[PDB]
Amino acid sequence: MSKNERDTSFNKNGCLVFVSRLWDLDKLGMFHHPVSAEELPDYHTVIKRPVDLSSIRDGIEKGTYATDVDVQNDVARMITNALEYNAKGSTWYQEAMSFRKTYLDLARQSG
Repeated sequence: MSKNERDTSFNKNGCLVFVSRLWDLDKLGMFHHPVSAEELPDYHTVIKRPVDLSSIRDGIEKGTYATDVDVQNDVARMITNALEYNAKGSTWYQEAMSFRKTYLDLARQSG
């Protein structure tokens, strides 16, 4: 269980803030899967870099990251992509954009 508050390699804080904020943004709740091409024919353009639960869970578990810097950058990119795809105008758009203001902060300021 766990490893350490900080070993200059694994930033558990980033994962907690990421999943925590992600759950809030995704009103549907428990949302963590790649978009279907059938509905997103331009997924390659909108989300050049898709995100999946198995891919993310496997990445952190394996240690794909390198440090607080790598984790921070990854999270930032994920947020940008999500916003680019969720960019509509409804309440979800504002909520996502508003949370994004603290999404990166929580995944960088704590570390």
